[PDB]
Amino acid sequence: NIDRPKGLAFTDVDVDSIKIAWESPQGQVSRYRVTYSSPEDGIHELFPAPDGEEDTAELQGLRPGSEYTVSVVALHDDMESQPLIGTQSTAIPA
Repeated sequence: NIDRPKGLAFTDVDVDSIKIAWESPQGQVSRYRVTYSSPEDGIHELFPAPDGEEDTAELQGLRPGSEYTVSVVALHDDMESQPLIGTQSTAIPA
């Protein structure tokens, strides 16, 4: 069974490139539904089926430089573990 994650972290965030890393749900997930929404462009669905060694994501190819509302959700055959939110500020072009 899954175990639900807790809090995610961020490595390198940029108006056009952000690296995030969430905590594994101590249950080895088979798929991860990472969605990110924004008050302008809209939202998108990411399907980077992880394996166990890659507990992070690479949002490379954005544009805006504001707070992006991302939601990391672990998966397992067909479950909906607590949706982990990740509100980060896309480092504008300073």
